[PDB]
Amino acid sequence: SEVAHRFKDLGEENFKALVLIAFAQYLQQCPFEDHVKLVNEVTEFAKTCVADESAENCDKSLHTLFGDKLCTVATLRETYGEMADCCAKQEPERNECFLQHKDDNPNLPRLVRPEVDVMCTAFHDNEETFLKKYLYEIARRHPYFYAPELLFFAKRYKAAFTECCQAADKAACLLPKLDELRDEGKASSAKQRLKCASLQKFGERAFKAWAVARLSQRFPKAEFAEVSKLVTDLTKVHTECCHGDLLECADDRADLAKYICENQDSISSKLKECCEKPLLEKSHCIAEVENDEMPADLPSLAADFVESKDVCKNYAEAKDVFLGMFLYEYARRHPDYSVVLLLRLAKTYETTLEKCCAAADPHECYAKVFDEFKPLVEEPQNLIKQNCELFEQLGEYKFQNALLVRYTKKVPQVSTPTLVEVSRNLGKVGSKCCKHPEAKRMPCAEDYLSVVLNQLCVLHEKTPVSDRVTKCCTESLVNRRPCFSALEVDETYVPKEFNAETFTFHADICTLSEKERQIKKQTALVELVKHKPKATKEQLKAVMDDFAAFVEKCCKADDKETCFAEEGKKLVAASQAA
Ligand SMILES: CC(=O)C[C@H](c1ccccc1)c1c(O)c2ccccc2oc1=O
Repeated sequence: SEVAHRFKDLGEENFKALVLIAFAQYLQQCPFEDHVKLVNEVTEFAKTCVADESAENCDKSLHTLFGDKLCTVATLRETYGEMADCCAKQEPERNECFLQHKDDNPNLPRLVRPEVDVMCTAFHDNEETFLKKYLYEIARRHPYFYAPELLFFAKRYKAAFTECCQAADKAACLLPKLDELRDEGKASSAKQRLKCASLQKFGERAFKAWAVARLSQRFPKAEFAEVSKLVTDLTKVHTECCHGDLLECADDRADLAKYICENQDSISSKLKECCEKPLLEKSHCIAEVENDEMPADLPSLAADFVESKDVCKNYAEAKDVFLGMFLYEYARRHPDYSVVLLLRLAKTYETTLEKCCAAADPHECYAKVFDEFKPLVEEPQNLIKQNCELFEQLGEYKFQNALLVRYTKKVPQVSTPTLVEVSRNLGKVGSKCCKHPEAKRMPCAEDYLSVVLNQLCVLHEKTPVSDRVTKCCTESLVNRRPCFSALEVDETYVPKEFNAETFTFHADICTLSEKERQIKKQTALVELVKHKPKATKEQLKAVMDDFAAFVEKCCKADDKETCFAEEGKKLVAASQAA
């Protein structure tokens, strides 16, 4: 029995949480209640298997069990139409079906939060149910959220209320901590969505390389044979978490933190503090630990990678191991490089050895390889230096607008919402990274952009409308950012034709938070650029200034919300004029 296996390892609490998440991530639409029922029915069953390891079907594979359980409600196509099909499938892939149907942008209602007075009550009254609801609301909106980590956020979420509800001003003590979590969780999910994408779209060889480079930077003192160990395991964890095998993901994940702490001295010296706390906190700590200092006297790469005359031979013997080693070596001594840049170099090298080793005199051929790294390394550096200057002058809002205009001209087919979400995120890179010394900027900035661009890539893949986005996304993982930077403006895009409804501002917007207004302002700027691609950043500006005037105005006018209706068609007349 497997269900028993995992139960003993995780225990009741976690076993129950992980299975809730899994269910929530599979049927994002179904109501809180139903999941709980199934989770319980499933948990009880487990409790019998522990005793009699051959009872009913305790001999099966988690999936069969998990799958049939969901299929007791999925067959209701009136609720989940395209799902009933999944249930009519077999064992080899009734699962794939489900995986293939997760929605990255669920049509789930915004999640507003009641006054602090209610939350505390509800929290205090019933706790487990309070935290279950949390997990359910997150896991269903983030179908790829790194499960094991979600538990960490939960324990954290719990302590927020547990302490704030006993304050002198709950609202003051909670709100903040809750805000700080909302963000961190959105960050964490993105980082993970990229991981799953790599594995799923590009294969594990690609995920491995990413890991080798990243880990080699974090643990410069670690040895190639050690890192590989770590990378091999790590991959498996994530391979599981992303395929939806949450339990084993959580198990293996723990075993890895166990290992890493045991062999502390062999890996990093900043692991101490991490290995002195609760599992959940230990794991989350290791994953976010600062790179170790760089080993003192280190040979030059050129030594064994360009000058040696046995290069091509070694390449032939174990090309995978060889390149792995090159990456590990170049990474460990370059924490100032973004993981994708390292990966870009690594690919440039491989490509070179390929053409070069089949030459009349390899050495002569691959002797100037580092000469090609120069361009690759400066490209991001300049990009960053540039974009941080602009950011520093315009401020975050203005900077986002800039990127809003810029991207919409790039890929005009893309849906306004996505363009808005993505450009907003892209601009957050300014505040996030620009305040860093060049030494930490590039890793900060360019890796952050691979995460953001991956949203656009996944969001897009749902309803593909621009081959340009498709090309850039599917072509090469490591090169996406460069690929998009390359794009200027779509010369084939046929401008849109105004729609009364699209540019009619009402008073309803006068109740929304400040943020939700800039957003309404931005969603406007996008629709403009789509109607006037060849327009300039000059015209656009003056206009944005105008729309600001409209809101500040009507939102302070006493007429029925009619201004917005009559003046709404009035501004439309002015706009078309420009
Ligand atoms: C978001 C992260 O940086 C997690 C990190 C990682 C690093 C490279 C590729 C994938 C993930 C990470 C883990 O996911 C992990 C899981 C179990 C035990 C130890 C771990 O350590 C870690 O650094």
